Amino acid sequence: PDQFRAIIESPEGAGHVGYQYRRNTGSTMRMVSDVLDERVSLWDFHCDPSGNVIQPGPNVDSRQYLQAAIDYVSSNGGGTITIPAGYTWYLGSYGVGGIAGHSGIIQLRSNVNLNIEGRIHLSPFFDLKPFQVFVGFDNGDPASSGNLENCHIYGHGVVDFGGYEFGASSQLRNGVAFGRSYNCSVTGITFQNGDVTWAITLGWNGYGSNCYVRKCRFINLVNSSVNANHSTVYVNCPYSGVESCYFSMSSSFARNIACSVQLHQHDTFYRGSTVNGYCRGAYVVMHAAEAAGAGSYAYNMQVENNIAVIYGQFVILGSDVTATVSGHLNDVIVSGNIVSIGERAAFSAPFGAFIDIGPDNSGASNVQDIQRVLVTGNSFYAPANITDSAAITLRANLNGCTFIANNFDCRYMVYNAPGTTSPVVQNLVWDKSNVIGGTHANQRAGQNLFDMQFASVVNSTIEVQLSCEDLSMFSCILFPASCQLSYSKITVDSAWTKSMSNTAVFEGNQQAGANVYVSYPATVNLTSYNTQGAVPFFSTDTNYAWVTSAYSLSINENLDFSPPATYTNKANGQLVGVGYNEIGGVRSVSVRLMLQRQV
Amino acid sequence: PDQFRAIIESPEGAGHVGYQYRRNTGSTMRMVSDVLDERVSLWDFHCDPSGNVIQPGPNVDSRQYLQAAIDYVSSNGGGTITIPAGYTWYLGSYGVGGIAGHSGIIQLRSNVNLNIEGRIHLSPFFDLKPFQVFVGFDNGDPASSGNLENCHIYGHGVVDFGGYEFGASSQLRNGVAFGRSYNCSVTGITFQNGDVTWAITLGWNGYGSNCYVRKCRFINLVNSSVNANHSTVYVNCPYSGVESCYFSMSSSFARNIACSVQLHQHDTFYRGSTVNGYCRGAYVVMHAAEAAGAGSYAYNMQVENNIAVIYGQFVILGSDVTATVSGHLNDVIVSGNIVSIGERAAFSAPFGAFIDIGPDNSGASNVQDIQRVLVTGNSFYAPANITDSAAITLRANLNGCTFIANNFDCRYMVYNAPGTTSPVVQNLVWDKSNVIGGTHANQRAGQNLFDMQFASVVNSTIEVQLSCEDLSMFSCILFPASCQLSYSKITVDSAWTKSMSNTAVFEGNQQAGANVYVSYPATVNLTSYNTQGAVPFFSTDTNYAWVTSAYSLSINENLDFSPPATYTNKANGQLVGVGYNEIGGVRSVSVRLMLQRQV
Amino acid sequence: PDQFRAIIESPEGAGHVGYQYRRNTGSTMRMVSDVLDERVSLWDFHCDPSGNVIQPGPNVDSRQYLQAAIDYVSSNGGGTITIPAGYTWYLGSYGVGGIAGHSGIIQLRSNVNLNIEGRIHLSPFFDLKPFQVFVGFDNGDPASSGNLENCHIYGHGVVDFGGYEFGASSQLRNGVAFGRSYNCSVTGITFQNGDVTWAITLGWNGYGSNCYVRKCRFINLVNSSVNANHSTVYVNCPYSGVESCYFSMSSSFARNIACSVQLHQHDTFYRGSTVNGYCRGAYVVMHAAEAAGAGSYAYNMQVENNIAVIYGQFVILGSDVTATVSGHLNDVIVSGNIVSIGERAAFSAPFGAFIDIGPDNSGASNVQDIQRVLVTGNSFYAPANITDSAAITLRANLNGCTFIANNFDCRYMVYNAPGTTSPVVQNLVWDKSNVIGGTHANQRAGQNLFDMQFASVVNSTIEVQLSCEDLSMFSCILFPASCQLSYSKITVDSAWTKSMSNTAVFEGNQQAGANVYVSYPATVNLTSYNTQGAVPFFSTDTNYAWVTSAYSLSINENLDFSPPATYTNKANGQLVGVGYNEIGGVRSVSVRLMLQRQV
Ligand code: NA
Ligand code: NA
Ligand code: NA
Repeated sequence: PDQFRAIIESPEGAGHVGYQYRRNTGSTMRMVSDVLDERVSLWDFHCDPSGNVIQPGPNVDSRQYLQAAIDYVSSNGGGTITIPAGYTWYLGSYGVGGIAGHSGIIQLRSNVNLNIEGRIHLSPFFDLKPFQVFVGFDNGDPASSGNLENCHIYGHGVVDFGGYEFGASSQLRNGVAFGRSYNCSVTGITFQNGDVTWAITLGWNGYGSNCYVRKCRFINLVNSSVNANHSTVYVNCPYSGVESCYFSMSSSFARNIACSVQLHQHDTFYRGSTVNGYCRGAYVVMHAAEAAGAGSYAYNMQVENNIAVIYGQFVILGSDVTATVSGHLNDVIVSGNIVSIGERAAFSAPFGAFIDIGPDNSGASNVQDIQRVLVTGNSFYAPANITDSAAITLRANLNGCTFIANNFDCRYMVYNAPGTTSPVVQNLVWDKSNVIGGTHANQRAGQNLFDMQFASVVNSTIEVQLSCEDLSMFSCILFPASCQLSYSKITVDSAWTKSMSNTAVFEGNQQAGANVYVSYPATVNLTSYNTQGAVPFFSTDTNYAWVTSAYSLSINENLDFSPPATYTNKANGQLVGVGYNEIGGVRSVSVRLMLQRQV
Repeated sequence: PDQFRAIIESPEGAGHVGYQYRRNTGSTMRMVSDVLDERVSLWDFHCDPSGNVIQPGPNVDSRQYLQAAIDYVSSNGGGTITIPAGYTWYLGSYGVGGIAGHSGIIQLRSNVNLNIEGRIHLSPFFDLKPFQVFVGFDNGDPASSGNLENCHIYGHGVVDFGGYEFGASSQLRNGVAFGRSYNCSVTGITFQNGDVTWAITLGWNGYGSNCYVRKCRFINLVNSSVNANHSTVYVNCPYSGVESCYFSMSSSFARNIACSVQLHQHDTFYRGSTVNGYCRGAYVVMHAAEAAGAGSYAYNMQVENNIAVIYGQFVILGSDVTATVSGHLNDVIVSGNIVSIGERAAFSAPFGAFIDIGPDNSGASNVQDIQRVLVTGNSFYAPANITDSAAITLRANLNGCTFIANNFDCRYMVYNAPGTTSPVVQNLVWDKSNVIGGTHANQRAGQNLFDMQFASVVNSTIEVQLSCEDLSMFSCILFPASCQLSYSKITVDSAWTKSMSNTAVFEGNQQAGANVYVSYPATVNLTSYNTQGAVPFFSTDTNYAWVTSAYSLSINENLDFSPPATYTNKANGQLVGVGYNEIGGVRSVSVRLMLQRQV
Repeated sequence: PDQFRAIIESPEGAGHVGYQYRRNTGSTMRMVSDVLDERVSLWDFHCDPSGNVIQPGPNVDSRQYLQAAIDYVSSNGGGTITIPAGYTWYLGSYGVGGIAGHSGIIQLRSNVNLNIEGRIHLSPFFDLKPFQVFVGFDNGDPASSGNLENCHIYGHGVVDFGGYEFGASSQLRNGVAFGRSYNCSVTGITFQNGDVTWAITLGWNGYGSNCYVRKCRFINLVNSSVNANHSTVYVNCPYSGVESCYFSMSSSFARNIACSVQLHQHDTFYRGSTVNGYCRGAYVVMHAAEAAGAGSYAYNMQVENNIAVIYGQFVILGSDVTATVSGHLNDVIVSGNIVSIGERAAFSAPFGAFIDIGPDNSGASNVQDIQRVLVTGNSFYAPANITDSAAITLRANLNGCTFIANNFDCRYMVYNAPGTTSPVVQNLVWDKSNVIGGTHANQRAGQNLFDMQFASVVNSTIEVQLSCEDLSMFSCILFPASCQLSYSKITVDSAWTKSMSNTAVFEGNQQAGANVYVSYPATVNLTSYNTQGAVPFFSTDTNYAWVTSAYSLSINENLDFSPPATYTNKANGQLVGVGYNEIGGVRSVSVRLMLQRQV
């Protein structure tokens, strides 16, 4: 009797009060403690050394308590700890042990999920300092770390970096560094209000699998000039990806340094997301120095169905090499994305592009092995004032990239700056189904729509089709004499081109090559013999040794004669056709022709 | 001893029974009440004034109890109330205060989520009456309402409107009216069995953000002739959207009035959903009178990867103006959708269309500013009997819309009714990669496949390519004399067209314009001079002053002569070519030619 | 006093300890038991006949306990049973009653969800035996079974089939057989480590609705030679689908027998998933013997945005018939998928294909009714050594299929083995926007890129466009004399084709048909008359009665004359053109021409 009150008021008391589910005679006879033991919260470990519960807050470092929770539940084979709603839980110190090396705060462990319903906020302790809030490595050296398996973070809660700036550019900052991560995920969480390098990294140098980020929000995660670089999510293990996320920045600096996602390993995806205020949408890249876990090929890379306002490049391709590994990038699809360059002055941020073939980090452009890339069904728009805007900026070696059924409304279709890199290009394919918009019409004085500033182009197709007039452009497509061209097909549709002085320009007359197939409009002057009847007409210039046929794009205003409808050429480089003189006399005309070579 | 039994049986008793998580010496020493206080249900507030629990049911209005729950949890900084499974909770009265003005039942509040596992059902009180079940405004005037933040509704439960009809057309009915809503969502819920205006509205006139509807079901939400209009989900704040939802109607009235989604603000999306039995798939629209919260441009509008059986129009574009605001719609992508018009009699429901450029609500067609729209990679099908079916019904001013790589199998490709609106059209682009199906072949007597009933067309491309014969159609494309045409490209591929009397028709000979680029097949009669040898042939008609070249689409059955392969023209409007007379004599032939102008 | 201790220690004790939510004076006065009664776990039913809790494990069959849980909660109108984390719950026996007939273990019931957080593992009892772990039928005969409604399985847990092989090929094995299933779903679960037929089947012969599988993982679910066939998920009710799943196999046998998904009913989808190591991506099929629940048409079938490495066919189409039902398949879209055939020897697994039109299960190829299929915006790749690789293997009757804007890099574009089936083909459309890759260049000796081994082709379009040279191929497109051709358009673009001996081959001269529209390059020898001036040239061969026009694809090396630019024909089958002799004399030349017929 007397001792019973004692048990009950004691910590063992719920262990002495019996329960049976809904008075069901078949249900287990248990104690209240057992049913309470089926869930677990931060409250169960957020206490002083006497077991008295401590209230979280500005002046309480909840780090050790959350760590004890994770360590204990890890002890029992796993489960899910709730971080309670209606409370803000401040972290005010570094973790210890193997996460020491990673500037860790909290160590994640296998099979221990966190359901974050409340808010987690970083304390001023962390101002001007590196940090990585959650860390799945168990060792300061990642090569010697064990794995993190079956760890899920989710809920409706928030993680907040307290608005503190970086202290030096050299510092790193992360939200969730899963480590060598297998079956791990972040779902539903808001990450906000910081200056960090990443919010989440999945995998480490290819080690890991089936990691995902889904329905999270990323807001204002760069805020100072000191921050050297940002990629919100870093997918660095295969069979992993990001979907249905929302990414937003408002800092000027973000527009210069910040990317939403990097995909660095095979079978990874970025889908169904919305981006605003970033410099870059996605890096898709095989880095040789991150190839230890999952081979040296990144393949099956998908970027689909995203919405974006960016200030530089939507999708950046790349590959590179190290002393002993060579990186390859192949089998990539980019489709269904709708993307625009936001309002900004020309040249005020990295050069705007839907696709960029970037050089490596040291800036080498002759190490890349990028091929079998499919860009299809996307739309891109840049405002008319943005000189530095392009469907593709092709700044490094390219072994293939195929464009079909896109809509591009910007300054250049193909661009590379002259006298910079001289890319070697193979298997660039620009199908005629790509629609070229008109927003930059009349803006293109001194400029070439496809400006082919390359070392050489082979096995490529450029099928230019305009949709409106732009008589300001210097040419539709220009190849400088420095660029070799062979086994390629280059064509300009005559629509909207009749008043153009130059349609296709080959500055080293490269269209003469044995295996070059071209067609484009030009104005030609002809003069006939004086014979009544069937009568030949010849070009006055001799620039046409390469032409296999030509046909009229002009009406004939004359009654007493007609020039030929079609032409071929002669050894001396003249065009020749058979027209008709109703009445005799030497004729002289200027006609618009479609010139054709092997097509 | 004596008093102890008293405490324990009392409401404070669980506050006196100690608990420690799994007898762990490091875990907090708590009371049972504390752990029970970590969750909260309707059961905790569904009681009489004495604290005795009340059973929900047909004759119990659970409204006040749920409201007390929400108000209390709101009190503590938020959390999640469970609406328990295995029970139906009837609502039988209006809410009070600021939701009064919105016909509100339950008021939502910030950070208070509802996990709906059971069923919520409307009582007969609400028959023939307006209602809005859940309401995030705090004020009857929305302009003076505060915000709703971080409010999520989810679970496997059901909301049921009890099958009651509208009382008058003027009435409104909604399920979740989030109000000025920021980070709010509805996930997993079934909405069923009613006659309402919307099931869910996100945002209010552009105020709000990051609102979503995901994996919900909408079933039989229109059922009477009195219901004036329905849109199941109304996205009226940016960075918001609908995905992976299911929408179904079985009412005849739904096929005339009901739309699945309206997107009314920037950066919004509708994806991965299935629709059946509706009139309309989606409205995508900038309404000037809903532009107070997020500017006057709707841009970054995405409709992707949906499945639909509808009776009218899949995607409706629009923009309009008010005295002081002008609405603009730009940067829209519609792709990957597979859509069909369900079995119905011709003209039995609003005119079937994949895309409709609709006039404003007053029916004005000269106020719209719609451009940079990309329609790609969709398929559309209407059954052969449905005269009123079209890839695009272009009923109002259009400043651009680009079609690429679609498959359209219906009655018209481009349509507008004659002598209705006279749209001004710019930058309409119909790429040759659009495939035209054959289901309506032989159904097109007296009809034009592309029936261009416009005030004028500029900077547009129509590249017609058939895939099968339809000799019933009057023409492939017809421009009435009333329609101006300039700086456009119009072409008809000869495949399947050889037996066509008319391919392209220009009723005011608009193909003669300086900047009009065309090509299409026609039959022409020619007669030659009698000269042996090289000999000219001339058209007997003089309708060809506009032709720059023509070429044969016919074989030559003759041995003693051949007509020219290619033709040009003369000032008098004749065609002329140089053929060959092996033996002399005047020749006369009818040939099928490809006529070409500046192409 | 004395009796009170008794109550409290007893199973009714929590029913005597009072609780009030957060000491709120307005909250219900309840007992602890009531709040505990709001959740329910396996622990509440995993006891001996005395109510003592039993620990799960290798030597404990948890089947009867889980079944009692489900039966009881079913009793109360539904709810969610947690299968606890940190524990493995072994199943060691068959269920009884109506699931007896289906080799059932656990019977599912309506409104009873399972939240699987721990692991469920099959005991050795099941080695070499059939089994179906979860079963929604209530009757051994499915035609007499009731329905399963509102049943959801989800969590972060695992289902594991213990690695046991099939005992005989005739046996069936499943994970979740939902039965006649309406609003049922599987979310988040890993299925692993077995030898089964399916992991999940939704619906039964068209009965059921709104069933989905989302974010699940399927790993190593085939492991022996005895397993006759595998499809991981079997969607057999409408308005149902699979998304964002991960499928992986490592068994050799899987590459020969295993498919990731079959869609067998209308309005079903397969999206956003990743596949590795399987033979097949998806079957999309109307089976007449599975048409009792939802009609005989499968329509609105979507396969979108998936990533795959497979060894046979990505998407298999089919339809078939029974004595009294005829199956139809129409309105299908396949887009945005990126797919490759994994490294393997040629012919080492079923013939690699992006699309396969397969014959029925008995192998009949004349029963199918497949039409309105849209394949767009996909990429496909097979390694260069894989002879047996194709964009489409067209092995049975086809009533339509449309390809647009794809990238195909494999051995064949269109293929069927000769002297096997002789498919009747209608409305096959291969748009010019399809890009043909170069990986198999130089591998195609004795082979035809489009090898049209059909009974007949009508209303079809093949627009061949190469992107690089392959002079190893016998032809770009070949029609054997056995194949009829009519009302079709067949064309070969001259780019990369100038050195080809054969471009298009018609072995029964089928290009002569009245309604056949073609164009392709050929080399032709001509000789002229000796006349000075305008002078005709004629082909030495008489194979050209069908040509309507031709034009030069060669330059003219000569000065004293030029051959005609364009040609027509004569009754005797010669080509004839008018060229020019500056100086007289008989000329003789070999030119590359574009031959054209009615285009
Ligand atoms: Na060079
Ligand atoms: Na007009
Ligand atoms: Na035949």
